[PDB]
Amino acid sequence: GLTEEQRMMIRELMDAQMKTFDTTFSHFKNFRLPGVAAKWSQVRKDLCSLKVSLQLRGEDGSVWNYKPPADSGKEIFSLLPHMADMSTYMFKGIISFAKVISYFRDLPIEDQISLLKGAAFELCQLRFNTVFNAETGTWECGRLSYCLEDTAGGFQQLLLEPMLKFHYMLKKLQLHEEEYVLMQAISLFSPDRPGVLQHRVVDQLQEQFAITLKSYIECNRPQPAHRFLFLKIMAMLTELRSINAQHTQRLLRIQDIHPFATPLMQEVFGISLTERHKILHRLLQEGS
Amino acid sequence: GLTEEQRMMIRELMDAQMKTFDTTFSHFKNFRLPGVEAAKWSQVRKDLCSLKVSLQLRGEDGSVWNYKPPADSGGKEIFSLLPHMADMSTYMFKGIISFAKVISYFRDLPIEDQISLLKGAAFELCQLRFNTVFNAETGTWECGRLSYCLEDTFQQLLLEPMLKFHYMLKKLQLHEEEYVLMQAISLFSPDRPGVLQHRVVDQLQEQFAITLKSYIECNRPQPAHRFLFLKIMAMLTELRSINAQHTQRLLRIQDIHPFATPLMQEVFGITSLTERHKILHRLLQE
Ligand SMILES: CCC[C@H](CC)Oc1ccc(C(=O)OC)cc1NC(=O)c1nnn(-c2cc(OC)ccc2OC)c1C
Ligand SMILES: CCC[C@H](CC)Oc1ccc(C(=O)OC)cc1NC(=O)c1nnn(-c2cc(OC)ccc2OC)c1C
Repeated sequence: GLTEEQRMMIRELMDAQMKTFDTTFSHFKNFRLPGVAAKWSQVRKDLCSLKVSLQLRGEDGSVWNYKPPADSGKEIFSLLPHMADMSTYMFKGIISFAKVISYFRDLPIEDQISLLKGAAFELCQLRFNTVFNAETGTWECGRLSYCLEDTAGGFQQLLLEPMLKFHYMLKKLQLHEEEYVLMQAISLFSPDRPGVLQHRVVDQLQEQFAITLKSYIECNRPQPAHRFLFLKIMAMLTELRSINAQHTQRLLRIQDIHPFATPLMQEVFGISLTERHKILHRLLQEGS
Repeated sequence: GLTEEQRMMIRELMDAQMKTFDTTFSHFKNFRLPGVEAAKWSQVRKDLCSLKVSLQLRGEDGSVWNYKPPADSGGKEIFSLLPHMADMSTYMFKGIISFAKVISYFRDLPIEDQISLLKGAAFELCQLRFNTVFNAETGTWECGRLSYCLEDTFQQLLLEPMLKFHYMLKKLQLHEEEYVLMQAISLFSPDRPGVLQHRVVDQLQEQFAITLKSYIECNRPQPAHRFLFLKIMAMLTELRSINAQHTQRLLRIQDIHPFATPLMQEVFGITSLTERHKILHRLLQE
């Protein structure tokens, strides 16, 4: 059903995903852990929305479990250094993912920086959804797991958070690996990211990935449960871009109050294009 | 009531306990934590499995770290909590050494008898202090910010003599004065290995036991507590048996997997009485 170029396009994306996604997080080490005016009132309401407990299962069978403090002053920033290290590690895998794709490495190094800069959060969330357990509200990251804390309204209150609603909605679609990796490609090759110069070239690339996704779905999903699935996916990607803008502003408000971002994260935000992104520029020039 | 010599005897023991028992464990810091020949090994596995506890660490901000031990998979995994317990035992024993140094009857003994008594009573006095922070309802030793909770495997727990001791002793609901008198009777044991002033230590132990017996007769409703003193003495006899069983237990583990601190090494037979106990000798002369 798929064309030969579309089959090869899916094969390269799937191969890149396998080579660059550490699903067991076995190489995630040396991370930080919680030790053994209205800007504050605005910041406090953001962190509590996505409260998680941290669990670490050792290779021997032991389990360390961290329950966060129940308050809202600097105790709300206890897990941010760890989540920053976790986010940075996921982003380095995202950078490697883009470097393996032939359509990406042929772009100018400044556009490669701009595309990764604008899609860092989005591709991280797409990979996070593949390890999200919707029944337990837990992201299962190999030895580490992040379990959402219960609340009064239960499922109702937590779903008001658009980031959590995105993960539950996307998980309900029961996407295949091929559909996830095509979403990552469509988000990565966004022609309207700030700083992009080859707008038309990136725009032509994005359209071919979307056409391939539509063709893949029509060849492998006949059930009425998957009606309009391609348009649902494209709608989810538009929603994810909106969530990216809102959560980037949350982080900068928190970085204002309590600095926590890693040097690579600081490059992604605001905290010569190659001069302001020395780490990303180096990682893009290195091999894999 | 008590005689004047017996009332002052209890006052000195309570004074020593107050000054040397960190009941909140506020000064227990910088301890190690679990990170993130087959015949001798076969016995060691059966040794550690009986007393498995989860470690809970409460932070000043309200957060809680909890450690669940791994199940026996046949390796060095069953040694995960030994560095931490070695640090806890070392900290408790330094408080036990300071407790004995406050007692006038103990300072008047030769330094070699002081070493032998503390060496033989180290485990016993530590368990006696541990029982005062043991919550029998939850099976947890509450050590300030630290908690050690017995892992569910109750009738089966009572097969282990160490756990049966803490449940039975806690059920007696002893006073602070009765606990510290138990510590004195255990500390002044004349039949410890290496003791030379047998007659002097025996007479001291008898005076403490008579003081405890007289304290119970005067401060508790008779005849309801008619046999409480004999129950306490029976608990002390069982504790001496548990001490010998777990000393041999530690030696077997230390042989295949060294974990004991330098002060612990002096407590057991790990390598003149003062020459083989230079740390203990130093802590006693300071
Ligand atoms: C494995 C966890 C999955 C779950 C999915 C929602 O995630 C969390 C759960 C809980 C918390 C939390 O309890 O907070 C203390 C925070 C996050 N999530 C980020 O911490 C985070 N996710 N993405 N990014 C990010 C990364 C960037 O490039 C490196 C750029 C911008 C970013 O965000 C604006 C961050 C900091
Ligand atoms: C802190 C909670 C109290 C609880 C009471 C049973 O304690 C444990 C809980 C759990 C374990 C455990 O899960 O095992 C890895 C082990 C012990 N208990 C000792 O670790 C231990 N208690 N006393 N001593 C010791 C000390 C000596 O000098 C003071 C001399 C000899 C000793 O033993 C032969 C040790 C090593």
